[PDB]
Amino acid sequence: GPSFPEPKVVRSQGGLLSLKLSATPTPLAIAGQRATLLTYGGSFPGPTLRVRPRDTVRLTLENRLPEPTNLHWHGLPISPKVDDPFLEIPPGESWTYEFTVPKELAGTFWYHPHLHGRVAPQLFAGLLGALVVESSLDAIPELREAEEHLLVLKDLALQGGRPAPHTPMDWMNGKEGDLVLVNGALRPTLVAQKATLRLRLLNASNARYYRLALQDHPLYLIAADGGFLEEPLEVSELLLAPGERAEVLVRLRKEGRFLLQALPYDRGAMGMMDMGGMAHAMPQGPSRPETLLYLIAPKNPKPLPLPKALSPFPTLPAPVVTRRLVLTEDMMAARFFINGQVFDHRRVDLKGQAQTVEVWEVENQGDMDHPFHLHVHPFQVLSVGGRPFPYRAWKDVVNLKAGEVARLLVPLREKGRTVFHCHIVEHEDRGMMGVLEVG
Ligand SMILES: [Cu+2]
Ligand SMILES: [Cu+2]
Ligand SMILES: [Cu+2]
Ligand code: NA
Repeated sequence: GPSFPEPKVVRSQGGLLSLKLSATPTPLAIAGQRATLLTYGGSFPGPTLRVRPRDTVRLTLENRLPEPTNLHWHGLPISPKVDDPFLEIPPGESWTYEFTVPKELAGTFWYHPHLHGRVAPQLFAGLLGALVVESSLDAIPELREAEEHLLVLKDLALQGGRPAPHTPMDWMNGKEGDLVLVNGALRPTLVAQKATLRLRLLNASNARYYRLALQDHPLYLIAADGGFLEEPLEVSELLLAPGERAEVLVRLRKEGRFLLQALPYDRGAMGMMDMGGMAHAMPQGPSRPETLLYLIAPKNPKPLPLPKALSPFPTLPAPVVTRRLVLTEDMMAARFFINGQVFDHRRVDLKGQAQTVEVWEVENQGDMDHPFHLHVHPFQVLSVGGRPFPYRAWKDVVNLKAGEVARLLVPLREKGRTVFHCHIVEHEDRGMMGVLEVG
């Protein structure tokens, strides 16, 4: 096959993407070993769905797992009556998701299970895939002529040819695996044919963070989770928390091999130690550095000029309310709270009004990083930890280090009941989720 593995793409046809996926245990070859994973479409990752604004999506999910499941269309601003976090598809049953892609939308999104209490093992076992919304901006020459690749970053651990089970410490920290894969492959080689690469990046891991850096090169950020920036932003490294997406341009500077690495990063994961009295909790400290892939630059590379503008960010109405959400932890219980409460699917936590703008102040009073996600309503990050954000773009996940406050601008779009939660999905399963009702 091609030196660089990427998931199969399914494209809409005549404005319609109509597909039947099955969620099923699947024998496959992965990282040089035979394993049984849970997959959509028979592959890991699942197929990449590629659509345009205003296309109709008709996706019938058949559940061939021994447990109930459902789909979350992560990042898409569609109705919570379609992207329904309370829906359960029993084993052997099917459900069809049908929606129109919003007109003012572009970027990389993804789909994965969202059935409260079962997300972490189902996501860890391989149930995820990407969705790309192609834009008219892809036709400007500085992007059209770049070589485009999707990179799904997902780690895994195998025990007896199956995904390793969760331990108690996994429920507290979030499970990380020792196989750190790109598109399901272990350290693939990307042989570039053009000097400018456009890389869509997706962190589909349960809990692992990727502090991304390409040897000898900066990255040019052009899209965040849910849309383009206003103009490219040069960065020396890019931290991708669970659930986050980015699109970056790489401008290859000379011939050679360059490693794309996940540099050491300390997210506050905890271990246990016994030195006399105790046992007591002790920080795991920073992650070990990982090589994600090998990037081979072509001969005599002469990258294109960067685009000078991308997409103007909309002028939002003045906000009508300020909310304050506080995140806290009980690590030894592996219990996680928002404003002192655990999730309850019958309780509405916040009531807002559609087509108004709200300011959400989300405060991490724990010691771990927590990546906060809101369904249905993408947001603009104004500041995090008191530092103003360096760009304007739609996001739907924002990472908060211990102690930090993020200030968001949240336009409320579709009416209905939806959720917000930590995207360390073990923490959501263990209660760090609440209910927003928009009317
Ligand atoms: Cu998600
Ligand atoms: Cu969390
Ligand atoms: Cu969710
Ligand atoms: Na299948």
